[PDB]
Amino acid sequence: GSWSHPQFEKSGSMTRRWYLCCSRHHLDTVPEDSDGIVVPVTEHGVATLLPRYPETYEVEDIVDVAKDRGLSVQALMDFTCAGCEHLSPDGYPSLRSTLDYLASDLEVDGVVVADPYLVEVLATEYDLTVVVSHTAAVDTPEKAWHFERLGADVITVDPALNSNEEEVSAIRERVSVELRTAVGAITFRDPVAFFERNLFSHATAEGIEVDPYRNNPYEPMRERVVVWEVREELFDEVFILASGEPP
Amino acid sequence: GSWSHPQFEKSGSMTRRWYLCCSRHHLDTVPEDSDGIVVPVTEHGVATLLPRYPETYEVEDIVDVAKDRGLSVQALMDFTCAGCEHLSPDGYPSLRSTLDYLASDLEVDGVVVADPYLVEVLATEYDLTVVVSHTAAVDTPEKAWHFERLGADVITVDPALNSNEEEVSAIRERVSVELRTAVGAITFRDPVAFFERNLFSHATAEGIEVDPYRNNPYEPMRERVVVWEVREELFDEVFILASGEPP
Ligand SMILES: [Zn+2]
Repeated sequence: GSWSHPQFEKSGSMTRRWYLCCSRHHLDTVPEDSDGIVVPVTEHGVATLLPRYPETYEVEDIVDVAKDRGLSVQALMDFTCAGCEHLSPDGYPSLRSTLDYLASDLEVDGVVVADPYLVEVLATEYDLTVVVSHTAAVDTPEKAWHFERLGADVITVDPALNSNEEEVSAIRERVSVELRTAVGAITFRDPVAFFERNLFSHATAEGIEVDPYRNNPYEPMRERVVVWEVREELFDEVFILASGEPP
Repeated sequence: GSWSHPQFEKSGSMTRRWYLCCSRHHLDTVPEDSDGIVVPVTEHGVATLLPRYPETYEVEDIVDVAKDRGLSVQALMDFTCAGCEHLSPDGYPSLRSTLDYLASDLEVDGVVVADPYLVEVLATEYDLTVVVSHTAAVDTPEKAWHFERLGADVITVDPALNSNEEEVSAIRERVSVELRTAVGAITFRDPVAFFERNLFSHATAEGIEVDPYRNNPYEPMRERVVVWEVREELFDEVFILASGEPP
């Protein structure tokens, strides 16, 4: 009620499940009972290594239909490098313009980021869920604590910790944020992932194609260290990247 | 001799010591018995975080005088990100032009790099010492083995290992390269170093100034995790970054 209309009314720890969605068609495969989807906002910079990245008109279609189906929506904007953007006076207005787009145009519920500066700006100036991506390689209590202090609401651990009770427990002892695990994700223990994710961060942001067989120098270098196993009971949230056939 | 001039003539495990040199004046403080200096080649991209970076005309002066004094010389070109350079057809010729400059104009003895692609090109096409920088964050036998396979001659461990006999030993069991330790360097365990080194990699390469008090967003975030302690007996080479007052 209200002060002139008095009213008396009377009357969450299940694992929350998020699915990557890279296309309008991919959305149809998300399980009906899922809590939300994570959608790459390609042109703003994505470090996560994917089979395909949606164009802006696709993102907007995905988000509309997902909300119709009652799914929460997070934007994946987890670039690990933005070049010299932060050094120019234009950098801050450009960043705020991008976050306004996410918050007020797309109207996402949260944002999955890696860059500590974005964590800080999002937490300070917006009212979105701030999720630290696994591409930030948070693998220690110390790293988790600093991301919490900058304003993270949720921290995705590096996938190397996905079955590690001792190390996840050490992080829980230190921070109060929710912890997420990414399934089908590459661990920073991979010898070249750091560099390859920097490359895709720029490719997506700048609209420069990366073709696995033509111009990615990291593609022939190794078998990527993907982590498929997980102990879900250690985590508050599960984020499924690869669910089946690639989009 | 030679086949027509027959000749009979008759008749190294001490720790090798390298010093960072950021200016012509800094060179005068290098100990006389040092094995070599490491000089940032700023305009080609440096991730190591320094008080000052020499301009190209300074680099050439430093290298000349260092050779006069019988010091070996390595170029520090350890950027962790080159943006989209590798994606364009121009990228490979640009890279070879840069390495030709190091090999044939400056005539350095070696190059300290982070990018796995540069390791591979340097080892395949040139006859320089290929040193993996501590900014590549090699902290495991697995990571060391992949950099060796790509062609590293020397691997600088992540500074978190500088006093860790067990972990350095595990790396030695796996690889045959020389191992270097960096003293006065930041460990990748630092919560934001990854991102800050990406930023400086671009700033130096692109000639965009970074002022600690005006436009580095990572500067106010934390006390950097610098490693000062070392167990030199674990390493083949010692690289001193900070020797005294900053250049
Ligand atoms: Zn970059």
